Amino acid sequence: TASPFRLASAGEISEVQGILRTAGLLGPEKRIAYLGVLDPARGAGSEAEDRRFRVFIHDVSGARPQEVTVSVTNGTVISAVELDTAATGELPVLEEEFEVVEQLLATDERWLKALAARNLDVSKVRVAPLSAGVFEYAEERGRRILRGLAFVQDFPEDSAWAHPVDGLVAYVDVVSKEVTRVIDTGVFPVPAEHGNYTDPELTGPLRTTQKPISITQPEGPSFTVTGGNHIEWEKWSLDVGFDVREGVVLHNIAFRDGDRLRPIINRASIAEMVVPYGDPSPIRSWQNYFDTGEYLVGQYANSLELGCDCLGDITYLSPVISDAFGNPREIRNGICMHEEDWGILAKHSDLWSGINYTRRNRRMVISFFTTIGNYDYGFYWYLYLDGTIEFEAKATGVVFTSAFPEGGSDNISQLAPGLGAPFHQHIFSARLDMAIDGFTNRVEEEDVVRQTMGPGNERGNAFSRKRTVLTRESEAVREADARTGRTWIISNPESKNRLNEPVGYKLHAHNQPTLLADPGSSIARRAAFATKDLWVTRYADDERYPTGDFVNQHSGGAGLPSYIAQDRDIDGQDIVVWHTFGLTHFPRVEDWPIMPVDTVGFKLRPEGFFDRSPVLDVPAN
Amino acid sequence: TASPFRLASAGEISEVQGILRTAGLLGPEKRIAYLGVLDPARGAGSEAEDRRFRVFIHDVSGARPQEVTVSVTNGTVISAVELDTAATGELPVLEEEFEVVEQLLATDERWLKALAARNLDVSKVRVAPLSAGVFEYAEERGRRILRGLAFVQDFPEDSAWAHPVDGLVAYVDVVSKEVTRVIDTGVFPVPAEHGNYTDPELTGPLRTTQKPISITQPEGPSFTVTGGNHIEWEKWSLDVGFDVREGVVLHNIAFRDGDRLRPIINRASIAEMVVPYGDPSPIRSWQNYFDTGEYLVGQYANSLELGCDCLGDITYLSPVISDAFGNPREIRNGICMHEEDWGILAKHSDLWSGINYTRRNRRMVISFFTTIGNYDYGFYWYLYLDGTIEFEAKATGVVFTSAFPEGGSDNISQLAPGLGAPFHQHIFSARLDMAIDGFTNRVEEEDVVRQTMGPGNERGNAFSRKRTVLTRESEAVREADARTGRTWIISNPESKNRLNEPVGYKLHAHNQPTLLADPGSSIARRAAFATKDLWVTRYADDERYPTGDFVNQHSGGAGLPSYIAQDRDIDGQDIVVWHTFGLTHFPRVEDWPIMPVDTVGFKLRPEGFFDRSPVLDVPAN
Ligand SMILES: [NH3+]CCc1ccccc1
Ligand SMILES: [NH3+]CCc1ccccc1
Ligand SMILES: [Cu+2]
Ligand SMILES: [Cu+2]
Ligand code: NA
Ligand code: NA
Repeated sequence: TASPFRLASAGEISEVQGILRTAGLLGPEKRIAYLGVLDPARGAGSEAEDRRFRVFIHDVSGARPQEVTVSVTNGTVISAVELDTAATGELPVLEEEFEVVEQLLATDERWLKALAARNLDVSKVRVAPLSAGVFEYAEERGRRILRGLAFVQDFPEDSAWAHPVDGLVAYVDVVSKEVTRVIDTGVFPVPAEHGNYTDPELTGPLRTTQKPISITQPEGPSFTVTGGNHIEWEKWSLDVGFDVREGVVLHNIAFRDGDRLRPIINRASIAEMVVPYGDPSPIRSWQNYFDTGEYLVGQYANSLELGCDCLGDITYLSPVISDAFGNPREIRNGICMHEEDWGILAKHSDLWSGINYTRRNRRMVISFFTTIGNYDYGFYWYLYLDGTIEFEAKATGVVFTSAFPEGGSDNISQLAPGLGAPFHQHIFSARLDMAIDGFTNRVEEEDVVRQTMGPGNERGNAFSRKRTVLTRESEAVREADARTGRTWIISNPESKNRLNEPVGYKLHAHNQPTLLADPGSSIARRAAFATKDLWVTRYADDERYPTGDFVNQHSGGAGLPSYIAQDRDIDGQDIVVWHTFGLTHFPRVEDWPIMPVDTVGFKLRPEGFFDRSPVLDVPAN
Repeated sequence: TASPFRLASAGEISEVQGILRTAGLLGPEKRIAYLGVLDPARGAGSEAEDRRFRVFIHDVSGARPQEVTVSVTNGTVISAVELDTAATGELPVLEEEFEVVEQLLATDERWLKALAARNLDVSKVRVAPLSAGVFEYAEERGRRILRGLAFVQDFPEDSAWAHPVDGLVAYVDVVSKEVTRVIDTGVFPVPAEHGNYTDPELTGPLRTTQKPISITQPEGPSFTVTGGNHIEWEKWSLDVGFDVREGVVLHNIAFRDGDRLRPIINRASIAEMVVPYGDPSPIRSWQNYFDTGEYLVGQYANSLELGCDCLGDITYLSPVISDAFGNPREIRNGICMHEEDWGILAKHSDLWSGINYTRRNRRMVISFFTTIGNYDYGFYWYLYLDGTIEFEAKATGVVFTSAFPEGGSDNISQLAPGLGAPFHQHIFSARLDMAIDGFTNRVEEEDVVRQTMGPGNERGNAFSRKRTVLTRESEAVREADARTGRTWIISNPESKNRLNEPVGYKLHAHNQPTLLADPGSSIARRAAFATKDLWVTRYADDERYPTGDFVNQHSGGAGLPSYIAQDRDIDGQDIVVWHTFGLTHFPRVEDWPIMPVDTVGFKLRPEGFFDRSPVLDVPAN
């Protein structure tokens, strides 16, 4: 029978559109802001498939938006409810709104006055469509607002990011098509130099010194793809999903240990990311973009070109999403899958036995790349031969710019003459619905323990470890402690290895700084997840995002801080780990005019999950 | 003219032997415990080469050892001094002593009594030749001692590590050939299971699922090697050295930025490593092995097999060292050099300009692998296209074992029935003699700064950075602070980029735990470097190792804590950064019977060193 974890197909999306149409929910004034398949319910699979899709529907004529779930299998509406967005949050930004901010401002007298003072041709002024957040403007409550920051393009192929127009910001109601405010705090020179990284004047002559590196697989890859998205590779099994909000998600990560298929992670995703800015200028002090929750990173996934984006023997998935009208849209070559050599796996040359042994490692890679305005991110999941699981985000694109003030700044870096880059962070939340050997799991926080020289430790060399079980959600909001080697172990207290110890996996964080904003800020309330490194909740099918379902213009407190208050039992239960991890970015000159990739991530390693090394059966190369 | 940074050649070593012989310093009772070329003096190179070699000479007849420097160019002894080892430390362990401990014990009545009580055939009992340290045994002061721990080999190809003989340790004087102590604290069962990772009974049938991954370079590599060890690759220039103590060392790391060859690091090496054990049992509580300083990791560098150890288009160096008699000995294929693809370098798809841009990264890799008893380590240096420099250590081999006590342990992990693995750390010191744009350098510690919501930061979003210059050595012993994003910037205060800011590089640590032992322990005094993450000293040619020159059986306080007390000026001077970084290892079942690689390291990234991205001239793939 068909797997309930298969990717949405074009025909399923069309059937959703048809169901909504027949139900009276998708007339010509409606736009789909989000649409995605839902995961099967726990315990389903008893020969009764029910593929459900969830949809957020916007109305361009001013009516209230709706959240709808349909059964594509049964042709039915499961639920449909109108949303009061002043309470629940606005819907995600629509792609069609990316152009609207500039269009509305181009005929506004106040905007034109600001541009004329600066001798800027309106036809050359791009306006970034920036999420608004919630600040002191009471008139915005319940309205769908974007804010606009201007960047000059000297010609149509020019990089506008080189030419920010500082001192100017505008706010627009994208439904009533009105400009609510135009704030001009003062003229700043528009930085003069271009940032055109394909112009020979700036690149100089291209180097001719790189000789080819050829990666091939003469017998093809060692993984198989069946059922469209089910991967089998080197003992691992999983399904690769794709959601317009989250991007690539991994389901049913399991490892075949002899004859048993042993679950490890039920669902892995990046359930939110946020980019908070640290410049106190009123032109930018409101800026915090939730690329996942506000913009939907899957929607903007790039088509990945062979030889350029993914090198070697690549197998692609081309996931389908909905356009704004409910028609299917394929993202051609949007997901790369391939295996890579990964150096030495294990090596020992033994003087006493005379045996010399070396084995090589490899990893399975599942990745996509997305672009939301100036920034571009690659999301990479890795599975290693030895049972390690890793995620890595690769941040690149063009840094968000400003003017560089006269006389310097404590909150902005200089990149070029007169050109600044405000300080900011990129903070991710990985939602790991755990299933270590099945669903009965618990988390322990493990710290190194230093011991005092004295009785029982007379030479002062001993050290130890302590593990603390997180028993209820009230105790499951944790912070890093790099100095004490803090990690978190997810174990199954009812499944023991051959040494009579509970099987587990250990989460190794990078221990980067968490959200720096003041705890009384709007962003600290709207991105509360980002203030702590590790959260553990009891699984609930509707607790999907650490920021809640409607992030755009939500006033704060949604998501994890609300979920956790239920104080549910997490000691040997079906649980979800939410790991916050991020990059703090004080931009450097080398990041301009296009940023070399920088990375952040985390990994999980088996910890007494196996009865011995799981890679003793790897052959000599 | 010949480069003074070239590798030692066989003929140079023979000439050292000849000079020592003619000078009366290398008769038949002498053994060379260490021999290596010295680096050129600052300001040399004025058409007056003087290749000097330093030698530590042991005497098997009981005479005092000597430290000698010769000029191989001039055929002269520069200096020769007898060492009082009770003050200065003993010489490094000799390879010929690896067999001596077992040999001496095999005829000792007390050792035979201990083995007979356990029904162990002496012919099957291997004895590890373990460094002694300095504890409470006054009779050891000034004597060359090794300690012995026993492991049974059931047959000559058996992995003895599976069969530790706990409760038993012996101490031997390897010069007088006497057994000073045999301590038998009680019988423990010798763990029964084997650990033979090539036995099909334990591996099971080898997997047949791995299909080949072929990495080739049809036009050869993009780097050149001239003068034996001078590398030019993708703007980088450096010389690859090899010392019997440190292993691979990198000299004169520089980057060609347009027409200027800009120095970055004058010398990079791993100047010490130490493995302290955290089991308070008297059988092991003395155990701390300084693989670099006591054993000499270069001496044990492996010959690296193509296709197995180094994959792709590999260029090898085969460095020469001295045997115990001063004859040259080549380590065939001991150093791998190759370039690797490294994913995406930079990527942006711009809605407004319509330009889609992707470039790939690559890295140059210079590596070696070494084996000292049970453990094997790979040392990898990486140079990236974008100016980043990285080091990574890969730890593998077989974990050091013990019995697993009845009734468990706070300081030992269980690996198999009755088989334990004592807790321990692997702690490295990278000595980075800096030369950021030349030798006039300084270090700043940079922390993130959180800001309070209030006047000038009304939305509570601002955050900043603070840099503190380390002005003198008295202020240059620093610890990590992961929570505040702490890094260290090495800059040249007299060399500014085009934006009028000092050029620099930023050191990014992993912020792993430092030495856990009590501060009053012997190991905390002998490995004081390991107690703090970052030290900065003023360059001095004789300050080579963070532990001093003679680590074996030195009583404490040598090296960095002594150097730093000079309180020299480091604010715009020729300085050396010593970064401590390590892995804390609570062994897991998966580490047995042979350990999958685990890693630790650090990286340095340019920080306003360049005037813009240094990779704009990279072509499309
Ligand atoms: N990344 C979401 C914010 C954004 C959207 C469009 C242009 C610039 C920035
Ligand atoms: N690694 C240095 C210590 C050592 C030496 C020989 C056998 C086992 C351990
Ligand atoms: Cu950034
Ligand atoms: Cu270890
Ligand atoms: Na779960
Ligand atoms: Na220096």
